[PDB]
Amino acid sequence: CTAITYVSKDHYFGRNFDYEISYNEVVTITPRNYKFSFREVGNLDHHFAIIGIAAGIADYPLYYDAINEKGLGMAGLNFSGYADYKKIEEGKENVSPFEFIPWVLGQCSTVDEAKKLLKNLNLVNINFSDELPLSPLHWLLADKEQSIVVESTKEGLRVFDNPVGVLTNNPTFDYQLFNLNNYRVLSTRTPKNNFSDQIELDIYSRGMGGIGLPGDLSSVSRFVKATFTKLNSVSRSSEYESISQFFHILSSVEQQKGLCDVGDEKYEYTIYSSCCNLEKGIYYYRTYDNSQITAVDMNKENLEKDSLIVYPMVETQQINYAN
Amino acid sequence: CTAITYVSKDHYFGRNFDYEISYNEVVTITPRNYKFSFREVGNLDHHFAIIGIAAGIADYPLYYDAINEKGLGMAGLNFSGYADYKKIEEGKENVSPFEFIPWVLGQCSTVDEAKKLLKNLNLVNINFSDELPLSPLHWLLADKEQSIVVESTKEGLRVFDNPVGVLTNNPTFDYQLFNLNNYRVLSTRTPKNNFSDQIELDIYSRGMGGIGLPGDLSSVSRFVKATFTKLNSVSRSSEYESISQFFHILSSVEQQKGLCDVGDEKYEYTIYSSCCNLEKGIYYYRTYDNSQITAVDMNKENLEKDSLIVYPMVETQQINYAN
Amino acid sequence: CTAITYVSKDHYFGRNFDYEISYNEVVTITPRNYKFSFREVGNLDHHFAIIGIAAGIADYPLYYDAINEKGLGMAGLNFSGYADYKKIEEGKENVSPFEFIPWVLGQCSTVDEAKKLLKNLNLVNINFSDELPLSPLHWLLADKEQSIVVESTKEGLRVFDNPVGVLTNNPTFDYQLFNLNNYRVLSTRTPKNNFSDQIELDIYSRGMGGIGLPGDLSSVSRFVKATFTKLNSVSRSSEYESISQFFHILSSVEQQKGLCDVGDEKYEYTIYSSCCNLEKGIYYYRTYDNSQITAVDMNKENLEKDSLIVYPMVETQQINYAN
Amino acid sequence: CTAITYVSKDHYFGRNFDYEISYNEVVTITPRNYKFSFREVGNLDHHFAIIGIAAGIADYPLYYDAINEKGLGMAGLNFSGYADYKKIEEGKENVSPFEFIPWVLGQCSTVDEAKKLLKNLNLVNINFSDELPLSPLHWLLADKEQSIVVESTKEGLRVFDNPVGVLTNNPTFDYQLFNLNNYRVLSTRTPKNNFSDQIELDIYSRGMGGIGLPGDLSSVSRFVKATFTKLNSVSRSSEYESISQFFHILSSVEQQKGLCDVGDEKYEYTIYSSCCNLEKGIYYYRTYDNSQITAVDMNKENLEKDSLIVYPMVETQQINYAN
Repeated sequence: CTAITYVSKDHYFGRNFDYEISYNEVVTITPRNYKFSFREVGNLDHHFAIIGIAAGIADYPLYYDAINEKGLGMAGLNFSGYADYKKIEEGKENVSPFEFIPWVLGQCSTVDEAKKLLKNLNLVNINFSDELPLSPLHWLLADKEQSIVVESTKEGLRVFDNPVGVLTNNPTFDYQLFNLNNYRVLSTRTPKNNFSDQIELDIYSRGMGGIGLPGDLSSVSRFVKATFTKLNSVSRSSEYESISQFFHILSSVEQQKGLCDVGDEKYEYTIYSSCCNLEKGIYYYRTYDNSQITAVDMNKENLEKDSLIVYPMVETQQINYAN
Repeated sequence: CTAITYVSKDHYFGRNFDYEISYNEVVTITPRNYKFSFREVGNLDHHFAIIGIAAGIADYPLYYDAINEKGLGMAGLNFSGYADYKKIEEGKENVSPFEFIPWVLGQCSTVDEAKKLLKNLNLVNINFSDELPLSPLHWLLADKEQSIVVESTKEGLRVFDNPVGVLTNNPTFDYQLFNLNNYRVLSTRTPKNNFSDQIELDIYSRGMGGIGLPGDLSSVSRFVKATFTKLNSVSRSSEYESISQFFHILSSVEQQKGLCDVGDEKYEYTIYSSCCNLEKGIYYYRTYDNSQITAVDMNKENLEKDSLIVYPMVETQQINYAN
Repeated sequence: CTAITYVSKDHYFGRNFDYEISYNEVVTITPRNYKFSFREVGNLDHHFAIIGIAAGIADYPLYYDAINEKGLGMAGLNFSGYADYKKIEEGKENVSPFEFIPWVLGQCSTVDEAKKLLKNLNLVNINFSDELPLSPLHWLLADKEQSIVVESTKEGLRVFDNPVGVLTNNPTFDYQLFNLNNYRVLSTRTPKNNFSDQIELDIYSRGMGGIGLPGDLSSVSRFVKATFTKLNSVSRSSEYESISQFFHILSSVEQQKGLCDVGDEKYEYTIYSSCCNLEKGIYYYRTYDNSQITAVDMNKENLEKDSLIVYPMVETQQINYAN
Repeated sequence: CTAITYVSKDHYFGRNFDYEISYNEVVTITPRNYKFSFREVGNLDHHFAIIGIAAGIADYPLYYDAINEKGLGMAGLNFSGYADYKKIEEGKENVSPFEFIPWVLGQCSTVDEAKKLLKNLNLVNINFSDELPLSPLHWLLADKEQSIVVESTKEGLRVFDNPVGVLTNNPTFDYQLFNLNNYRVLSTRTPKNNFSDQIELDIYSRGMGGIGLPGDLSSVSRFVKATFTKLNSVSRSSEYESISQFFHILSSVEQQKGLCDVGDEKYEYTIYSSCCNLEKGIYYYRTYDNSQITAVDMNKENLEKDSLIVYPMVETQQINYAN
């Protein structure tokens, strides 16, 4: 999994969802008056509207990622073997990971508001049902000003400021940030010959400033490549050019089918990529077998409704036959 | 630039066209009776029909890459500082690099036929009575059985069998193949802990078998990454799943705008990606700011015409607004 | 700096001391009745004898590394920006870093004993003198059974089991161990072609299993290279062969003069390398300009003395002129 | 195998000899009137004196490397699968690879003189005996002005100017030089943060400018590391400081025993390292288990003799017991 933020006049938030198999992912808009019931904290009968992509092997919006109508986004990413969820703890806001995106996005308009809410959070090991046990996750949250990372591990709950607006999978975020220090010399420009002033070395290709950038599909390597690609990206400050660049950033760390054999005949691959415009409440996505970008605009729905609005994803290639 | 072949059930051929600017690329179908005139070899008044992307700035089809109606494809890729074109030589077939795609694809139905035609080729330093735009190039050719690489350098003309169906930019192809030896251990599966049997090392991420794969945008790194990605790709044999995988393979080595700063506020980036179905005569492409796949089928045109059939490329983002 | 352990029938402990300036280093044997006075904990009037290399100032043994007569070793290595020393704390054993090697090695015969002593250590920010402020350091300790690492940072005092018997400089030891996970595939044997079963890749050199091993002189890269080299070393279980292999392991991560420019035309380089036999109480060393190994055997001295026994180091190249 | 040149005030030439076993290497001085008999070219009854290390399995001086009394040096390095020796060719100087060092060093005082002699060379496939078939080799030659590389492959005989004064094993020398282009950015100084101006990246270690330098024991990685370590080396002009730096350079690419398992409980490892002073006719060496430098000075022998002067190598550890 890879989640990023990117700004090009509007603030975009989105992710590659990387997994072995596709479980009826759908675009779900949760309107303001869809009541959220929580297992161990108070209910939210009226809250901010949310749009995201959800699993939807249930009626409840089981989001993988989403944004709300105020421009706060949140994404859960795989954190296998590092995630640690806790016993109910008296005096904390005991929230299950499956409730966590609704809990935050329902009531917070900004990352700063989320940080205050996270001060008393305890992420509890309460399954949605015995049918649907918890995934091991960590989270990226982002608004139009900043992003943070939330990690609940055996050591406890940590909330990090994210200076690069990227998250992937394991290990913990402090390690991910640290490892970037090893890549300081990488450049978008022609590297100087520091190797020796006594010999001529030839620039036989463009792009040589990036040599050392890792290209494998592992978590830490994707973190470095996404970060370098994100921070050095350029694009016009127009919607279509901006989201194009965003999906190019996510493409740079997508996982092609066949390359990550997880055993059986199974491969981890990038099932979908999303790009959310935080200002405009638009969720864009592409899927592995549909390269055309599809847009769902939360503001075209009636956000005072009580009922989930669910759209299927376009998963087959939409080709322009030009003749 | 990156060109590849990939077989599912059909045989596909195509490329990333990487450059600093998009300037009037078009899809040009050259019908059978559009006369090809050549400066130093005999004319081809009647020939195989061809479909490709060309530089729209000439009245003649100046192809970057193309396929013919018999399933033979050819692509010219940048080879700056390596390409060497020659004086007219008595007894050779003297063909300019700008004539070379029409020369081959006009009259050859297979790669084996092209090898025979290439036996007395001399690639000559001509554009008639002026000095030289002539781009420094080398070529990938491919049919439904095989691919080869054609390089004219200061050492002479070499035609290589291509065991991996990939080409990029500099250096020479024997070096590109040789360099693959350094990557033999890379795997799609979980790597064994060979480092030491005395310590426990954790598989904290999927994809770790690929560690060592280079992820910078230089020519040799893109050759390695495209090759590893192509050879380990998997897809269903359906047209749509096949071309999807094809464009994924090309995406793995695309150049995102901003990452290769060539000076003057310019960047080398992937202006378009093509995928051609050799069996069906269909040219598919995506452009940097249009993620939707566009298809142009040569067999829908009148191939007995005398005149070029030219389609502009769709270069603005084609979004499916689903609500 | 790099410190290691290595076993080849005897248990060896030692280090490269890497720095831009020598502080007049000597071999110092501290006998059993040289009284150790401590600033904030009880004195050790009678203790285990110790041999090591110390900064040559003739009033207290300021050890860089040392071993005692019971086979326990300890080394201080640079930890700049990471080391944090503390205020005096009531209820702790408040020991200055300059006292720390005498404190441990004076009274502990094993690493397990040192772990018990460290349980209530607080490493306090008390200078030897105003003329010689504390260095930022961390420590490796090793006996004939195991090794540990001791790190006092802004988060607190941590004592790690060291499963590889290696330490270098920054960052913290948990990151150093974790990073080894990225190197699991590295092998001393011929790597298999996992890259693709469809092409032939040639083993054109020996040693190709190690591709990926980093060769720069930075802390993390030396940690990885030293660890791989140490764990995969072989040697006869005879003294001369064993210590030869030891010095080969240290040579693999030594810093050549000219390669680490630290600014004022000063260079960080490996001033000396040591190898101590824990069973025999022998301190062997080589120096940057003296490749011959020199041996100082603590057991040849009178260990009941009151006074430091100091040997100057052999620093000039000792050549065998054979004709 | 690795051979280098290095200049301080004197010009030095030497090599690591890397192989699976040590069997009777000796230092052999060939005096001026030891007759060299050649299989297919004229004899050299009187020639320059030569000192080097040879295989001590024949009466004939089978040199691995050597220098002559005029300051020309030559080394044969393993080139397995690349070396190609030829049939006897009329009108060439047909010289066997076992004769080649004597042939050159016997009659040439400079590299320019060797280039002239090599114009008509044909390296022929004539074994020393059927018991001892030819090794696949290539050669480095060096005088007090320059060095060159000699490679006889299936493509023919090539003589390259060597701008870096380094050679290892496979592949061909043009590739080795080319590959150095990939390392241009490596520096002995602190690298700038070019990765992104928007984030702070910490220089947590010295020596970070070398990151990317390969540290495995394979031929191409050793070439790069040796070249970087040689060109950026510094030392005082004294003989002893000069040869120490030289042996430090060679140490940086030595092969530790255990790390290159070639099967059968055998390892490729650095059996000896040499350093020759070209001006003074002194052959210095160290062996895997003898870290002390040993020196054999050709000018202390009677160079008018007829007979080989042979010194066994010191191969057991020479320790200075200071106590």
